[PDB]
Amino acid sequence: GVTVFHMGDSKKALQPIYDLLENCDVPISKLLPTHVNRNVPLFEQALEFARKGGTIDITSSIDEP
Amino acid sequence: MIDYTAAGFTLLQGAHLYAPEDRGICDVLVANGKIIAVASNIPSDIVPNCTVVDLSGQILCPGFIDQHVHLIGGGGEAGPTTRTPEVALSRLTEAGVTSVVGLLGTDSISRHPESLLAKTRALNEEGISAWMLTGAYHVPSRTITGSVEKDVAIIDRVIGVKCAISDHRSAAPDVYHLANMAAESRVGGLLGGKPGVTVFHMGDSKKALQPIYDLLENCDVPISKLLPTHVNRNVPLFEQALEFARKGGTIDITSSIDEPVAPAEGIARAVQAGIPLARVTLSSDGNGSVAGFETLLETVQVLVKDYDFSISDALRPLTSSVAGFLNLTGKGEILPGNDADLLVMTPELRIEQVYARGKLMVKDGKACVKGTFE
Amino acid sequence: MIDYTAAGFTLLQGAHLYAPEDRGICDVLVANGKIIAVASNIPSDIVPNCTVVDLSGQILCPGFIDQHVHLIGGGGEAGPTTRTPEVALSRLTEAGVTSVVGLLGTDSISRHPESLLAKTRALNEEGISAWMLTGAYHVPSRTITGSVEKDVAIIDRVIGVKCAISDHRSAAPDVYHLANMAAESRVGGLLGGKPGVTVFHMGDSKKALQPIYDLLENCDVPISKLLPTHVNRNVPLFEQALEFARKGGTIDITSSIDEPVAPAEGIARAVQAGIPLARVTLSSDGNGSVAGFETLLETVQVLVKDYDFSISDALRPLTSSVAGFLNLTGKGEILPGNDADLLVMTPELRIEQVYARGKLMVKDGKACVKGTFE
Amino acid sequence: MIDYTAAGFTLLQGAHLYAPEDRGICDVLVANGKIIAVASNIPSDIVPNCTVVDLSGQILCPGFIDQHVHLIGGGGEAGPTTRTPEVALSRLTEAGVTSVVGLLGTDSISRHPESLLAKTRALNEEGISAWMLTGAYHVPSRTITGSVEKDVAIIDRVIGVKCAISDHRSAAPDVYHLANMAAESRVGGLLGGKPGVTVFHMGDSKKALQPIYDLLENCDVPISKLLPTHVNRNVPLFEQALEFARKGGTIDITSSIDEPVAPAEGIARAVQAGIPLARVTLSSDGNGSHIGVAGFETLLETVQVLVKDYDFSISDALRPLTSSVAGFLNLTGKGEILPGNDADLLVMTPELRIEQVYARGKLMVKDGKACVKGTFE
Repeated sequence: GVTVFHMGDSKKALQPIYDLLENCDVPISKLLPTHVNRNVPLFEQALEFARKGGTIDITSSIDEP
Repeated sequence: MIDYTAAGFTLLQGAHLYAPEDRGICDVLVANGKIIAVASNIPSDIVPNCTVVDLSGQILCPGFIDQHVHLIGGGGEAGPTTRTPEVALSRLTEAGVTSVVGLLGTDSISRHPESLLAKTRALNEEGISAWMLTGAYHVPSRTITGSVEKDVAIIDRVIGVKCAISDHRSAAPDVYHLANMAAESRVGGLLGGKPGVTVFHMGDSKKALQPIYDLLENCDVPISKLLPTHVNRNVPLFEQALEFARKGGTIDITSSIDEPVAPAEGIARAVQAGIPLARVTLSSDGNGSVAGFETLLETVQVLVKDYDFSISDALRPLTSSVAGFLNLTGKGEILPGNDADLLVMTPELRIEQVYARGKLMVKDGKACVKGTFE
Repeated sequence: MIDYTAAGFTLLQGAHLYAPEDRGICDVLVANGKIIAVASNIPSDIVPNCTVVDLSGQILCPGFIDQHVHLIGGGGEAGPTTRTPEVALSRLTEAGVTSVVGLLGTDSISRHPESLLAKTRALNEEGISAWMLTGAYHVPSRTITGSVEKDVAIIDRVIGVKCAISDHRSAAPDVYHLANMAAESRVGGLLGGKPGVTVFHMGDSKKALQPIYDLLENCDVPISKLLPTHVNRNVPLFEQALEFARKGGTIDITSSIDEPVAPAEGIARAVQAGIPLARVTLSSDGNGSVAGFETLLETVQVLVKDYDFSISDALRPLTSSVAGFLNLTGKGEILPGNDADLLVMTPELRIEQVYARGKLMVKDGKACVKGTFE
Repeated sequence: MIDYTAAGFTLLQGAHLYAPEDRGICDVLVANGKIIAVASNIPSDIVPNCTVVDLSGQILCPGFIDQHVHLIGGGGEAGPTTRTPEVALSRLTEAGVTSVVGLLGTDSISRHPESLLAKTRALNEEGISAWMLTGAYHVPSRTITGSVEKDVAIIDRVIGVKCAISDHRSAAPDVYHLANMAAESRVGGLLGGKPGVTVFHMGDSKKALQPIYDLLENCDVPISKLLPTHVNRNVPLFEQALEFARKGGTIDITSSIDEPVAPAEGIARAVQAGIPLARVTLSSDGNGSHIGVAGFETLLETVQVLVKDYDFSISDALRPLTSSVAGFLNLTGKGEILPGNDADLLVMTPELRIEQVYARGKLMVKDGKACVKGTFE
């Protein structure tokens, strides 16, 4: 019963997710952001997310940045 | 014969010169405390009474510039017994420090700017280069002349103001008082030809750099003036400091903190993050806590040893980077015109000799010039 | 023979000692105002000139520490006629108070900190232990030296600052002024080896503790420094105080208020709420209103009688809890080293004798040592 | 067994006591930093865990009270480089000093009253007893609370005020600002239970003590509250100093100055002039001012020379450093080794060289070397 988010390049990065956690009680262990390594600040935030309990998903098909 | 020793001519020859940018085996001619020549193989007789010194097989780099030292003492956070003593000249010159920026910490009741100013001037007379930051953790700042802007402006040794945020020992400053403070430091600096920076002592609050960002909104002080320190005190905050450095700001890492982010580990992660070393400096926060200055040279060594930084790149956060942030004209770099602040090291980076404005401070790794009462 | 009475040796033997933690029939050897021994059955000749006293069948516990007393007087909220008089030494020692924290209330125009400081010192000379809080309901605070931080720091008897919020007699303080005030008290405390607390007089506003929460956001002062009082003045507020105590903060209940939440009823509800008694203290707000100190001993009695608290647990909010909150080293607990502040009670908890720093204050339930002009 | 170590019982026995009054082979029982018994032959078992220390063949006397020490440092008269460092605990104790009064000097621009206070308290927590004089050379006085009267009244460790007169580094005060200054220290002293004394730094002006006599003419501060210092810095000032003591004043000689009147010679000339030793104090002027920072040795060296080259009794040589000082500054429980007083005693040899030092019951000097030191020494 997980939710997998396709991360884009918007500056807001993981913001939509944190807002969600504020607006309901879905455990953070069910949200999965993907393509986290598609841009540095999103990957930075990705690390912070994992720190709060989330599990991040990196995609091998992307080599930079 | 005629007497030319007034010029105090000294020639440092045959050393592997790092200025910090790796040059080769270069020679450095010094006169009147100034580096008047830098070109490989200089005549040992080019100038008259020249104290020629053989540095063959040794390293020669710029002396360290430490911008975080409680010169007149600090501490006191646990009663009057915990008030640390003032800093000894030899202590600095032995750690390879030739230029230093004094400041006050938490205690601004038994520690006053007039004393720091005095200690700063006493240091300059004794041989090294010293400046000071006005204020303390406290905001609004307890100044010398009545306003931060006036201090930075007319007190010759003040280059900016200090303060403390996101800490449990602050004065609980609000964005306006904070912004105003920085603006005064900035304006003052222009009027005094000072960098006019604002150094923020970082605490362990969750808020971290939020006040520094909040400040950017409410004023127009260039981000190149806001310097946070102790960013390596907690990882969550360090991470933000990096993001802050990625935006054009500079970050100061204290070599007196070894966890959760060690000094080297700090300078290292920044590079990996893709931050020009230009925006990264290393401070000791010496005589704080009682903190020492050994960790400055140790952070260089470990950087070249444990991590894979080069001698030149390792030195930067302790020289040119610092010099370029405070606009300390003529320092942190070995070129004709700049000050003869030099460090003779072994290939293993162990300070042997130290030169400050021409004068010899450390002879056999032990200062041979000391403060009046050491 | 040789003279040893200089040591003023006194031995309290055969009493049911509560320190407050229920020990058995323990003996307590006192010397030079200090408890130098606590172990059942001590020799009546162990030390030379020893005033041996038979307390068989009596209770022995630490004297009360009352942290809310308008020592030099208070009131005045209805003209100059309503200005209450200063506190009498015998009044305190008879209610079983051996350590007290003075403070000012609403009137800070005809009542000054210099006077309180003076009264505090006069009390210490007379036999008991006294400290004081700087400021008053008014914010920013009217201090002695110019700043709260400086007062708490260098005035030897100031342990923190007071103020008033969510009340119709405040100065309508805003979060910044409030936060700054507490931060100064906190920093000052560290510099002076004082608890550096901030005691908030609670009013009957709907806002209740909201300002104290608002403060936590805007600064980093530990929640262990914010002490609200009179939390039992209205139920809605009391409920919040409990939630506040559940978060690590301490709450002060005034024994001078009997509704809607009586003192005992207050200390009781806290336990039910699951709050370690450690975070609960009981103050009198004596000489306020004219309030008296009888209600302190009455809150203990009623707690052991009407409610089902034990003698030991009942005493805590009036001793160890208080002592541990202000860090009053050597008080609120009977152990070797601590001060000989003692209370001899009947099994029914009716103070018979009182000892303050060794000296005997109350003999037959009536003080035998009084202030200079009683 | 029951634990009585809290009392910190200690039995100093066998020594030849000087309290400073010549006693004989007397004993001294300490408990909780206080002297609780003084009498010959005290039984070693008299109290529980009593740390009995045999001072057989030793001299036991009261600890030194140094009322002129630049605790936070001084100097600076030849530039910021000449600013001396803070005094180290051990430097004092090893000199016999158990009680000290701090003051400021020429420099009150880079030296502050709040710094002297904090330090004065560091030393207190570290084991000895320290007090301080508000103000400095400069008059009016740069103070803590805004008024000299207020400092001497409400700041616990302040016991009076300092100032300089007849010196080329003075602030050039007039009899008015000088008299008002001494009056406030007097009143404030009364209010706070402090000596409320005024200590004058004597210079080399020919006028010598003139400013003082003028003050007595312009107000009613008792002459027993005025204390001229460095009186032995030039002969005619020392001459006048003697006349001053004759009219009731108490003079203060500084051991750190050897000419043109030595410390020992000064205390001796005083006696010869008929001044009671009670009105003669000796201070060190420690840590003020190669350029060299002044030390605390000359103090003991005065007691020694007094007994060895002048005929003063051991008991008499001690007075101007013990009973005399405590008396002038109303230092309760000090300068006297009698029951009730504090355990500030020094253990010496019959040659008057310190061996042990006790401050409020703790051992500061175990073998002529400090076993207790400042937190960063």
